[PDB]
Amino acid sequence: SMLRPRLCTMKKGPSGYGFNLHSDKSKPGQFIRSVDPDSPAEASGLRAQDRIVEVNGVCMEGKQHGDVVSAIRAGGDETKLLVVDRETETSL
Repeated sequence: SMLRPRLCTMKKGPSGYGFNLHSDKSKPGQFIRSVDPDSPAEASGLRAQDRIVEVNGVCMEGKQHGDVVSAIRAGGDETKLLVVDRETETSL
């Protein structure tokens, strides 16, 4: 598990970025379902099960699937995803 969030910077190719984003039925946030081989997303270091915490420097906390997709699309042909790979908050 990473010690700090990772910034994954990518430019679209002919097939887009090359990842699938999805909601989880049991926990909040938007997660990378898959990363295509030989894609911009793969080259950026993005991995399956990463959770998006920022898009282009904007906090995605509380944002639903469509709002995160919109934020990604709004950046045009490039995106910068700040991601984590584990839970970062717990109520006790």
